[PDB]
Amino acid sequence: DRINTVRGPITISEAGFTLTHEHICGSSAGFLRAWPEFFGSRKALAEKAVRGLRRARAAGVRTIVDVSTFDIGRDVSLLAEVSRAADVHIVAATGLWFDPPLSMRLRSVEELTQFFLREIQYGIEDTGIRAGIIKVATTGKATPFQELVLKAAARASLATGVPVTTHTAASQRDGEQQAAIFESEGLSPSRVCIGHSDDTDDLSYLTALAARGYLIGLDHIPHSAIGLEDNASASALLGIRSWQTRALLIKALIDQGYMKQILVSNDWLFGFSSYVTNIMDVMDRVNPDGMAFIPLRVIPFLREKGVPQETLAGITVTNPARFLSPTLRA
Amino acid sequence: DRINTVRGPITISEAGFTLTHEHICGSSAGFLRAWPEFFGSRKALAEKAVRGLRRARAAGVRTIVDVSTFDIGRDVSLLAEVSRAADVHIVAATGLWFDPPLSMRLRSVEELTQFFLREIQYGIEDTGIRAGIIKVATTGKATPFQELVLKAAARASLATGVPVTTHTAASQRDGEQQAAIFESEGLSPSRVCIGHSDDTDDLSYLTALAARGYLIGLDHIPHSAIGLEDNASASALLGIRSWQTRALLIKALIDQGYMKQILVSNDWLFGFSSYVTNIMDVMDRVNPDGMAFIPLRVIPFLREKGVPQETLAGITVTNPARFLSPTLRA
Ligand SMILES: CCOP(=O)(O)OCC
Ligand SMILES: [Co+2]
Ligand SMILES: [Co+2]
Ligand SMILES: [Co+2]
Ligand SMILES: [Co+2]
Repeated sequence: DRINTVRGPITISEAGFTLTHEHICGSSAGFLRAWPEFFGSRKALAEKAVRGLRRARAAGVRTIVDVSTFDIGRDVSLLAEVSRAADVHIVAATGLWFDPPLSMRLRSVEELTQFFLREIQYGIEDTGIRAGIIKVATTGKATPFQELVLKAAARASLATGVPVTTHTAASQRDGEQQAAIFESEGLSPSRVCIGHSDDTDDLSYLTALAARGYLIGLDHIPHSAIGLEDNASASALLGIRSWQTRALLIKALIDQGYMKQILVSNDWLFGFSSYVTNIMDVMDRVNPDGMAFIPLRVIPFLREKGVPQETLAGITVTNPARFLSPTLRA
Repeated sequence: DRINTVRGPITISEAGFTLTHEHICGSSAGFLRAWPEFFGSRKALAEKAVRGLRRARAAGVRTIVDVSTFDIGRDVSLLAEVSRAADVHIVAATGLWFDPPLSMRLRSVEELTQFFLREIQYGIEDTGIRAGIIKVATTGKATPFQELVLKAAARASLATGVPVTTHTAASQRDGEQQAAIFESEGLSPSRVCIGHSDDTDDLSYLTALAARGYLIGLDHIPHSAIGLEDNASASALLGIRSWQTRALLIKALIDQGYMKQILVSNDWLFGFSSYVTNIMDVMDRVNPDGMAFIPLRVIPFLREKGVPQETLAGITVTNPARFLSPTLRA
């Protein structure tokens, strides 16, 4: 009946319009505190995030789920600061992405389970802020270590009711193996969002996962290098499919009958240090609306394509609350 | 020039008997703060380190150089805390070891130079604690990223007079390529310690570097898996060359006239999370003396082998002060 945020528990009603895959800052463990000048300053970064979150809020957003893990350099104290300043709820994450350091990579499934449970049940670092989601990642067939991460994630989720959300390379159809591993632990698909799923045009891959009860994370909508195709790093990260093509997968799934399984987001950030130095600026050039891109551009676009506003509210308000509210079987 | 410690700059007169390659805790960036329980608790880790440092102090040690980098999960606040409690000087390090996260590995040589310079000239994180040494690493032929790090280290050293110290795969003679890259940047060898050099039996290789002006880091002396050879993880880490064999390399270098080029250490730690879970316990079982192993075991061993106390004081006191005191040519 409550969802953990960086400012404490909130009710389902309070969550309102929720972006389910976002980042305050995409970085690495310890990096923001060691090298804040990378971002101009910590103060500059915070101010940029507050401005963006306020614009998102003005456009209707009430909550974001920051899926930054330990190895994305999640700094929950920065999350609490910007959540307060912008008056937008922020759900923090545990789990591991695809940059774990040796102190993580050398750990067993039982140890990883203890760590994910600590961040959910006890708190992150010494902040007392508890995670409300578990983030995991594969990029192709899981490595032995990623299998342990996925199993530990399933176990943390089975012990707490907190859902799991994933990074995929969708072109690799990663969600199928992720699903196999999750189900081998007995995790309910209702507690799992297969992320970056808008990276594929293969609808049957998505419908087949949806038919099994998985949530489908269409969270990369504004990610496009259209207009800057000769920028190799940007093209590699963002792809060359338009935002409109990605958004139309939302309508496709609705039409098939899976509106209840759909989660949408921007996968935006306000700082970004794990890639080429100025990738944040290039991204801002692509999508000046930032996290307001979903409410400001995607929802009117889908309404124009005939999707009722009520279906869109179901997707952006009802689905996220059902997903996040702790349970073993939603 | 004054030597930066975690309690502020000290004079050469103050350094005393110095261990030039040690760790309070070998971990990963952000790890200690995210998962202190891995070490029992932060409090427990600190207590263990204070006990250890006090044992070292009682055996004659006055200063250690903690060569833990950002990616070894260096926590200078912990270093400051135990330095004060044990009244042993601690010199902190900048540079990068073998586990840089993406936010570091994506960086240019100029960017890395700026980061190393920040940690030397400005301070580490927001603590104001300034590094007194730069740590780098190769394991065999340098990776392209490692080439950048060594060049950036050379440049930071050339701007500050703070010396560079290295990890090597000694049996592969990594020191020769490191030397080549350092000299291609114009770095004086008198500002460079080639570490883990007691890992090799090749005295030709060691004396050729020493004659060129390099410091030779015989810093692994108590590292040995003798008595636990069937422990694959410990054997891989510690090797099976005896401590006596390593120590006799000190005498060998002395006997060939290179006493001024020698720096000796334990490469000990009070915490260890980047390997198998209980490796610290296994290590403590190998060497209950911890950082006191050099003064209590090695010095008397060498005395018995005929090395005069005065040569040993030159190695353990005179050499480290000359190495550490900032200069572009020692
Ligand atoms: C953090 C440990 O670093 P190392 O000295 O390379 O290995 C120590 C056993
Ligand atoms: Co991702
Ligand atoms: Co993301
Ligand atoms: Co080393
Ligand atoms: Co070391």
